[PDB]
Amino acid sequence: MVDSSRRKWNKTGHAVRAIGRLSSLENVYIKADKQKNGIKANYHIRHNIEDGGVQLAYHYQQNTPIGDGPVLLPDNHYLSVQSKLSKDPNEKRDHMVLLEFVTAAGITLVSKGEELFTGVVPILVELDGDVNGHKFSVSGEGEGDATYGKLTLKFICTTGKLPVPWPTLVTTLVQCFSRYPDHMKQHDFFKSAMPEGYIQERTIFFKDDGNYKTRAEVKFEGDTLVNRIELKGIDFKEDGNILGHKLEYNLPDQLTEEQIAEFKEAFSLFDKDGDGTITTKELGTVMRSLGQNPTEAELQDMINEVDADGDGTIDFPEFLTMMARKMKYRDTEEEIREAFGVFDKDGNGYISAAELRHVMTNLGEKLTDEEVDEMIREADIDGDGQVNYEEFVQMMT
Ligand SMILES: [Ca+2]
Ligand SMILES: [Ca+2]
Ligand SMILES: [Ca+2]
Ligand SMILES: [Ca+2]
Ligand code: NA
Repeated sequence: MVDSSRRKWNKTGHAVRAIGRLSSLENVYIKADKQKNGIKANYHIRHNIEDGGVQLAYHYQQNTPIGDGPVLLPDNHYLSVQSKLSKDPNEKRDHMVLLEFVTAAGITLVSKGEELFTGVVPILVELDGDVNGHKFSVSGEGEGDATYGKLTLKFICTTGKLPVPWPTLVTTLVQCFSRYPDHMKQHDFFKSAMPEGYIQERTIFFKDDGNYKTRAEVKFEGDTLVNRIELKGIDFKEDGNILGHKLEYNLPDQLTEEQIAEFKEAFSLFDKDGDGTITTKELGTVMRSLGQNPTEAELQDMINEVDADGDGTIDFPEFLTMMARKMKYRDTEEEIREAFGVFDKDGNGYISAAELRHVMTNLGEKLTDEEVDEMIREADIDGDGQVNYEEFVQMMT
C-alpha cells in the first residue's frame, strides 16, 4: 500500500532527476585556443554545505606551453573526474589526502611527451595563497599513473591552519595524469607539452562570495612532475561558506544496496526493451512523455555527457555512475525548481493529484485514483491535498 506508493514515487523522482543530470554540464570541457597555442577549459564544482544546500564554484581556465616545442591542440572534449578526500589518522597537521581518477571522453568512436607517463610518476605540489589578506602555504606529495588516470596526493598546510576549506583547493592542487583512450590520444595537450610543461591559469567564482585567481607551472624537474602555484582570493565574506568553513569535507564513500536498487528501477523506466542500455530513441520517448520534445542532436549530446565508452548509448553502469554522483553532490534551488516544474504543469507552485496523475500515466504507470491520493499523502506536510516546493525537496531526498 504505502510501500507501492513510496516505490512508484522513487522511480518517477529518479527518472526526473536523471533527465536533470542529462541536461546539465558537469564535466571539464576543453577547447583548443589557437591564439595562445594552448587550451581553455570551463566547468563548475559543487561543494556540499554542512546542514544545507550546495556551493557552486565556476571555473574558467587557460593552459599555455612553457616551451617552444609543438603541442597537440585538441578537438572539443571533456574530462570526467572522480575525487575522494580523506584524513591521515596519524597526521597532527592541517592536511588533506586526495585521490583522483581522471579520464577523457566526449568524442564518439601519441605525442613524444606521453612517453614520460608510461609508469608511476612522483609528484610534488607547492602552493602559496592569499585570501582576503589571509596568507598560507601548502606542500603536497604523491604519485600519478596516467595508464589508469590515477593520482594520490597528501597535502600539508605548512603555515598553521588553512583559512579556507580544503575542498576549495582540490582543483588548484596535474591534468597531465588524465587517461586518454586510444582513439583520443591526439587530443592530449597536457602530456604533449611535457617535459618543458605548461602554465595553468584559473579564475574561480564561488557564487554569492569571492573568487580565486590562480597561476601554476606544471613541468618535470628531473623525474618529478611538479605543480608550483600562486593563489590570490578577493571579495570573500568573513562569515560566508569559504572563510566561515561551512563546507563538508567528504561524502560517505558508501551508497546503500537499497539506493542502487532504486537507481536500477529508474534505469528500467528508460530501458524499455530490457537490453541494458539506453538509446536516443528510449531517452526521447521518456522526455516526450514528460512534456519535453528534444531534437535528435540534443538527445545525442545528452547521452554524450555521460557516455564513458563513447558507444552512443547510456549503458547500465554509466547510468549507475551518473546517479551515484547526482545523489552525492547536491542540486541548486534553480535545478530543484526545474524538476518541480515537470510535475507542476500549471506553474502555480503546487503539485495537485491531477498533475501527478498526469505525469505518472504519461510515463506509463498503471495506478488507481486511490494510489494517486496515497502518494500525495506521503509527501503532504501541511495537509492541503497538494505538494509545494519545500514538500517536493523532502520527497526528493
Ligand atoms: Ca534499451
Ligand atoms: Ca555508453
Ligand atoms: Ca500546479
Ligand atoms: Ca501540501
Ligand atoms: Na549574491
